[PDB]
Amino acid sequence: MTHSVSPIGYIRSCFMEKFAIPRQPLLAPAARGTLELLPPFDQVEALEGLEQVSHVWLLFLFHQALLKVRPLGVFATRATHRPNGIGQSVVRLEGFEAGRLWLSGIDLLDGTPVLDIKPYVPYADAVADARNGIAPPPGIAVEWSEQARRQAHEHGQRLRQPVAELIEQCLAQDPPEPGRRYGVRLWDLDVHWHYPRPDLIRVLDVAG
Amino acid sequence: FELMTHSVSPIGYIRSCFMEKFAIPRQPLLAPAARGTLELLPPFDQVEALEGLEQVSHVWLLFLFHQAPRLKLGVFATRATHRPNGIGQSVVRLEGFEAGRLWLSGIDLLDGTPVLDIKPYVPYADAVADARNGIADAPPPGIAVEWSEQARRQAHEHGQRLRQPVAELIEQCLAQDPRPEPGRRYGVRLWDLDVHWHYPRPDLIRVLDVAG
Ligand SMILES: Nc1ncnc2c1ncn2[C@@H]1O[C@H](CSCC[C@H](N)C(=O)O)[C@@H](O)[C@H]1O
Ligand SMILES: Nc1ncnc2c1ncn2[C@@H]1O[C@H](CSCC[C@H](N)C(=O)O)[C@@H](O)[C@H]1O
Repeated sequence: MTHSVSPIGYIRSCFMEKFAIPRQPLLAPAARGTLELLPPFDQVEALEGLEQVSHVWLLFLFHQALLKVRPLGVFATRATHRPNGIGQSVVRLEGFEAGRLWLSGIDLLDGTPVLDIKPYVPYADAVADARNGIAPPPGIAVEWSEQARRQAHEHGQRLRQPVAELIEQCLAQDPPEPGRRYGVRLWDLDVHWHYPRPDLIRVLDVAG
Repeated sequence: FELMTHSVSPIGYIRSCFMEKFAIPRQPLLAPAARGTLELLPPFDQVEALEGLEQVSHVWLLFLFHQAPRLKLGVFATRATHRPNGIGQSVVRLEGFEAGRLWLSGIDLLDGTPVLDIKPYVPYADAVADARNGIADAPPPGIAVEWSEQARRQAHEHGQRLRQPVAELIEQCLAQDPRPEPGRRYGVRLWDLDVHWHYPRPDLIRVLDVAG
């Protein structure tokens, strides 16, 4: 049996690469994006009622995932290389209009094709008795060079995004060598940082 | 300007107590007797693909609504079964597994459901404590259930024959109130059984008969 699916829309995302995408995205509220809905579902009628829903599940295609074991069985993990290649994420819904959802705390790559939107239903989706021994790091302290703080603010005004907060929230989640400069792309920016101490990240510069 | 298309195929099929949509409990995880298996098709029937699930109590299943608009109120504000791309998402309790079989508890899946994916439930990522949903179906309040001596005898006899908790499943689905009328007869199919009941009072279900 084969079943054909097609995207209802595509993600526009802060994240351009898989590296600094936080392992706990709901602790990164500055990780924002939009879901641009495709012409059939771009009518506000398809969204009515979501004004009373804070979080939504997105089923999507791992389009940048280019598999039965993972060095752990594939079905015991959330690996991106898996049969049928469908991902599942719960993100916070900040608002919506005809043909667009505003999202926060996302873990989705830019351009991600979305297959479905489901409202998060707490009594059904939040399993209090759930345990998982296979499944997080506490988080590293983040410090700013004075130059980078000014640059994050300027680009935050230009992009109308919480750039400084996003940089801090992704670096704090431990995306190892002293002296070496590291980098990541966020929106249209290149962010550089280093490890002055093994337990401290310092943001060097924000360019774009 | 052309629509992207992606082909998916089942990794396996669900074998389920439930044969019809009626009386499937609204809160399936409070119905541990709602049991079923996922029969995995090759090459996904190898024990290697399951290693580690011994440490995971609950799993997500992505599946096809194989038993078949935007108005439903909006389709994306609901968990309706008729939806674009026709993919369902349920979290079930994982009781155990072997090569090519998962034992599931608290399912809400129809028999024969084609499953597309298995994901481990990850509490820090999947359990949103601050989540709110006003448009959701409120969890069922609960109705009282009483048994005819005949129906309880048959339910336990069929429970031994089927080697399933038939009586427990009956009680757990009826206690969540499938939904009036007083002289009308209602039923639900469980495995190969037909269970019959009625409402002697508006707040009381009486199980009448179990046939099969
Ligand atoms: N469109 C995409 N294609 C491939 N990988 C993606 C992707 N979008 C996000 N990812 C990856 O998904 C990784 C975390 S897991 C995200 C998938 C989903 N949360 C699930 O549990 O199924 C992210 O860190 C990122 O590396
Ligand atoms: N295989 C199937 N095909 C069509 N409907 C199904 C089905 N399996 C279960 N259902 C229906 O799905 C209802 C549960 S709600 C929808 C399924 C899933 N929990 C989700 O949230 O996406 C069941 O009570 C039954 O009415």
